[PDB]
Amino acid sequence: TSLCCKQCQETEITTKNEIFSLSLETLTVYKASNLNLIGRPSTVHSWFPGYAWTIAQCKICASHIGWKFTATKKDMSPQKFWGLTRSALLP
Ligand SMILES: O=C1CC[C@H](N2C(=O)c3ccccc3C2=O)C(=O)N1
Ligand SMILES: [Zn+2]
Repeated sequence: TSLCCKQCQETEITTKNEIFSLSLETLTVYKASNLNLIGRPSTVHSWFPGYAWTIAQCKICASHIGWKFTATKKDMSPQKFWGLTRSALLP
């Protein structure tokens, strides 16, 4: 169930336990680890209306794994989640 950065191999980014389905490839998970955020949130072209995105890269190898999505309104659930490019992860 560990999902690790495919590039550096050793760095766990999330687990299968964290996977969920947002009502509307890209894996969406409630929680992730060992990612650094680059820049500030943007709503431009957001794949999840009502959320803004921030680039998220592996803390070890700087590979771009996906994005942190943050809610633009307080009344939403989850207030944030991660959308991760499946091919960037092992398994
Ligand atoms: O929700 C998202 C995440 C970011 C993603 N995105 C990209 O992957 C990209 C590549 C090049 C130029 C502009 C973009 C962009 O907005 C995108 O289109 N929407
Ligand atoms: Zn890595």
